[PDB]
Amino acid sequence: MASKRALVILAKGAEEMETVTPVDVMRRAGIKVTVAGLAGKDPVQCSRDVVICPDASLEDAKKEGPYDVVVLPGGNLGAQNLSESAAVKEILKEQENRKGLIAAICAGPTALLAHEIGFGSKVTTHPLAKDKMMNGGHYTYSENRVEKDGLILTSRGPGTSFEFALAIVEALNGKEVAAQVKAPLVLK
Amino acid sequence: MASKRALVILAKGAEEMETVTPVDVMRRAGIKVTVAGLAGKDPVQCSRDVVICPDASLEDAKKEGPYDVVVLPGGNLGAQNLSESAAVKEILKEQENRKGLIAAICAGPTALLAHEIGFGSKVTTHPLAKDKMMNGGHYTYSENRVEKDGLILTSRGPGTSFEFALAIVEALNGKEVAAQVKAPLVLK
Repeated sequence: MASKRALVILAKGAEEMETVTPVDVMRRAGIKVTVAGLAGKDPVQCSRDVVICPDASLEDAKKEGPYDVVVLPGGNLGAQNLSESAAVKEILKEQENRKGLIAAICAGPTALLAHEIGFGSKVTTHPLAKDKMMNGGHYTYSENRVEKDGLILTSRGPGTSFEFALAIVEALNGKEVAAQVKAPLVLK
Repeated sequence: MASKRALVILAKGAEEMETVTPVDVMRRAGIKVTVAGLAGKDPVQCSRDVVICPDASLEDAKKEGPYDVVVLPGGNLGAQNLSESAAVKEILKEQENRKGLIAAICAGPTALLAHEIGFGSKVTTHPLAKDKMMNGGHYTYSENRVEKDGLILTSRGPGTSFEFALAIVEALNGKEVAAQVKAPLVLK
């Protein structure tokens, strides 16, 4: 069986912890992860000024799908960039149409609202992003640290990144792989 | 009063989560953080293949000190590179001589052993790095998630990175700043 594949969409102003922790944990799980730069191949200046070099442009990575999961990091400005992108809209609608997992953390879920993805689901967000996500009442809000309603998997903040990433691993590779990846991490 | 300053030494094979989370949290605390590349100015390939562009070479950053804290990420190969570096030895011995904080996580503390820093302290490490750290009995081992004995601050693994970074913030900027930085993170 072929390894599962993840697309992580990296925009200027993304929360770097919410990019790096899921990428790292998914690679620990033996998932083939592509960090794709929204704007192109060039390095991306994250919210706290960490600069990450993407594996590929989104323009190129989006031709190499499909992916088992599409991951949207948070950060207020990163999520706003994801929300404004027609390319992101197309990728998310294709993923939803093929019944593939979509995972978003912190402010990231607000890009689901912008692109009309997953309406009628239970979702969580960062507390400060709740009102934006809930505009129109298209989702039902949850305060769970990770929330999964079918193929929409959401989480709250930097401090839920491990839980979020391990939930992706469990969904793709099963509970046993998630448990094995978790143990060396020294999680509380 | 001038802002505190942190030097984060980034080597090939570093654990990217243990680099990014402390950098981000320290910047949230208003610390001026320099991510310095051990090998030079070029991008650094971390343990799980995240590629980070340093702010400066170590060669340049080490002339712009002193720093309030010197931070050593983990990752087995990153820590081995830190342990082999004469430049790292000199920086750590200068920091120790000026009674400045030194903070190391996961395998990172083993570079303290290599450079003969902080002998006679209580330290923790990743469980798998204990035997290396304890060779010769020069430290006393702790299983605390974060351990601080004077100016030597150590921690265990990816899942202790927030605790580690917030301990640095508390040491530099006080408990109230650490508490204020912590709340928006959604930590368990």
